[PDB]
Parts: sequence; structure tokens; C-alpha cells
Amino acid sequence: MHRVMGIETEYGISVPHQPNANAMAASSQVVNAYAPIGAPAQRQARWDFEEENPLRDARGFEVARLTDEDLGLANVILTNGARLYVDHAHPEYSTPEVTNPRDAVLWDKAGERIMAEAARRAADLPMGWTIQLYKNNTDNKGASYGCHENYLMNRSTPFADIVRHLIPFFVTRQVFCGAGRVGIGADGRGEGFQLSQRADFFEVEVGLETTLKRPIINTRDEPHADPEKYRRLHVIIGDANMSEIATYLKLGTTALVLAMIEDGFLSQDFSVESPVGALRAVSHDPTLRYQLRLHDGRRLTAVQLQMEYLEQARKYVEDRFGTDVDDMTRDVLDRWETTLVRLADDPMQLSRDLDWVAKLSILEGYRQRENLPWSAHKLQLVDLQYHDVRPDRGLYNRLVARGRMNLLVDEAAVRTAMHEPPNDTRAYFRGRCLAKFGAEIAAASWDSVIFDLPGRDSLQRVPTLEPLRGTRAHVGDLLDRCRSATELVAALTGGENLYFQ
Repeated sequence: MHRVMGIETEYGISVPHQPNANAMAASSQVVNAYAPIGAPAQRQARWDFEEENPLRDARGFEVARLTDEDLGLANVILTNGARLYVDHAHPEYSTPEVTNPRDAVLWDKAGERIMAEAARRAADLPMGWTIQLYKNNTDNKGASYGCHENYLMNRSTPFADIVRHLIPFFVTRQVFCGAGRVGIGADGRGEGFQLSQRADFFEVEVGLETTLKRPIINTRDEPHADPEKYRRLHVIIGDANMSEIATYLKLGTTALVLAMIEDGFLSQDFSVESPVGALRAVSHDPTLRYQLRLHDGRRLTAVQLQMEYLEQARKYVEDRFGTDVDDMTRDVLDRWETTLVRLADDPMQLSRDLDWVAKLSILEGYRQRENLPWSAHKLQLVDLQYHDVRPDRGLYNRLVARGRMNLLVDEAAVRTAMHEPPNDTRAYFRGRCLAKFGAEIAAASWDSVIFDLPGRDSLQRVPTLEPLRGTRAHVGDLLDRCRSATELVAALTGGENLYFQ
């Protein structure tokens, strides 16, 4: 599997003992508490959806003309290639560019560790606050926050085909991607458990908005790459996942569907009547019996429709690659199929793999011990605890501490990924430059690193416009042998020994 992708996760935030506490200021404290470990972001170090914050232009870039803390402007580039910032009045982590779902899992998991460490550091600074962070999507006050996925696609792929084949897939993906939620409806006052945190907050099929009138297919399309060649697919429908298996399947199955769409492989029409209604109805039935209504009149459970996408993906891979299928593609297909088979038989068999199942198992334990109905406030507390970033307080983290969840990566790899970038994207160059040459870097962003060389009047901008250049294979040996940023820049700007970047 090889496709540029990423995850941007907005974290829930709470400052105990401070009623109505300024979430913007708390979020700035979290980000600023980790700033010593990275470098300032340039003005353009922004995703398009950051337009929905104070004091920005149409691109999310800060404009001129209240303190910057109360405005949530803090924006830091990390040595692992990630970015840490404030969005929608919450701390947000954007992974480095990665090329496959296992690396997405790894650097996204490092983000949870970075958030936990940032909150710990914020408390230690003088006048600093004690701050709790949650990797979930709702605050139980009718508010929702986003876990965004980005996938780099060919600009020539017809958008109408992207929409028509992705909607039924996104309506049903929650059977394995959902994180679970206690309470039904946006206000959470309806009684019961549902598969997804986000489903109740969606209103339309296709649209540009992200923080209101939310669409199943968001149309923001601006890539961190040449827009003539590439489209960014920006997905906002998914819950933040704790389980590594859930995040892996979320990104990996979506990437396989995108490959089928780009190659024109799908001839079926999986269109669903009233997809927003179906999104909610699937979420609200954790017994997995609800049968969607397809436009052609077929009736299929969400699991059954996912199985139709799986069957197409297997045929696509067999026809395109034959017996030269790469290990990760084979693994995603096998885990997708096994998960769907087990979901149809007994979802509770998946408690080591899926967030909503692991969470439901904990909640049912409380219901059995204490004779609690679904409306009991304690169950909403337990729902939230599942997502706490602290290693001893988050319930997912306590399951992992006991070896009770399946993992794709080990903790030593997660710790390394807090500070070292992926090797196969431009995040390598960016992260390694910040680590080795940080003394001579003024700022960085997805598109360039800005060097300040002693004895040179002007700052030196090194562009990094292509996400698949500047990898370890391209520049690792050069970075190893250079002793200063002056030597590095002289090599990169030389016309005889060319570095294509």
C-alpha cells in the first residue's frame, strides 16, 4: 500500500476546578508547553479548514490586528514531522505525511503521547494549569469535534465518482471504525448506546463546511502538493480511535476503496436512500441488524454492504497485482474480512480489536454490577474515561497496560515516533533538519524549511513541494555527512549533483 495520507485529531480538553474555563487559553497552554521540543510554523503552515478560527483569512492563515493565547494562534512543527496547534478551540495534532495505514497508526499514536506530555509540562510551568485531554469527539453538551483524515488523490479522478462510491462506504464503515457513544441525539439525552460519536452531528451529503451543517463528503480539496496534479480528499465523518486495529482498518480500507475509484474499477451502484438518515440509523443499532435501503431496492445490513466493498477490493487487487500483492494490502484485506465475519456472528468477540466493542464491554460490566440503565450519568463518565490520554486514567490505556488489546506497533516504536519522522516522505527531511540543524532553522511548514545561515544576509528557503521527495533514500546520507546547515544548503542548491526535492 502506498498513498500519501494523514490524520488531524482535535482533542477534547477540560480544566478541572475552573467552571466555563477558557478552552482557547487552555489549548494554547498545551501547545506552548511543548514548543521547546520543536520550531515555529510559518504563516502558511495550515490546513484549509483552519479558516474556521479567529483572526484568519480564507485559507486559515493568521492576519494582522486580545492576546495570542486567547486567539489560539500557537502553531509548532515537531521533529517527527508533525504539527501541533489550536483548532476549534481545542489542541490539534496533525501527523507527518505517511504512505500507509500502519505508519498512520504509529505517528498518530505518538500524537497521543505528545498530547499527554504537553499537558504534564503545562502544569509544571509557573502559573500553569492542570489540564485533562481526551481523544474523543464529543463534550456531552451538544458539541462535536473532528478527527480528520486526508488522502492524496489524482486531480483527474471525477469527483462525482468519488462521491457516489464513497457515501455508502462512509455510512457503513462505523461498524468497525466507531468508537461508541452513550446517549442518542446530538444532545445525548436519548437513552441508549450507539456505534459512533460523530453520526448525530451530520446534516447533509456533500458540502464545504466542517464545524456546522456537516457533510458526509466534505468538499475541501486543497492539497499540500501541486493542485494541478493532485486532489486532497478531506474526510471528517470518522471518530477518533484509540484501538490501533480500528485506526488501521479505517485508513487502510478507505485507501483500497480510493484505489478502486481512481482506476474506474467499480461498476456497481451502492447508492443508499437518505444517506444521512442511514448514517444515524446504523449508528443507533449496535446489534448490527438494521438493514439499509439501497436506491435499487436491495436491503443490506451495514456489515453486508461492507462485505460487498471487501469483495470488490479483493477482485481489484487480484486483477491489478495478481500474486505480487504487497504484505500490507494483503493484511488489510484479511483483517477487514475477518472483522466483518466476526461482526455478523457475535461482535463481542472483537473486544480486543474495536473501540465500540471494548467500550461496550466495560459499560455492560457497570450495568450488570450496579443495575444502571443507559440514562445513568456514571455511564457517560465511563464513556469519556475510555479516551483519557493519561496512561493510568484512560480505560483504553489501562486495557493496553494489561495486554488486553491487539496492537500493530510496540510502545518502543511509539516513543521513537514522538521524535523521529517517517522515512518515506518529505517529513523525513523536515524532521531530521529540525533535530540536527535546529539551531539554524527560523521556521518550517509543509512546503519549506527556512534556514538562517551565519554570514548570509537573507534567510534561505528550501522548498519541499512534493510529499514523496526528501525521503531517507533521497537525503539521509546527505544529512548524515553535513556538519552545518550551510553545508546542507550548498549541497541542495548545487547544480551538478542534483537533489530533486
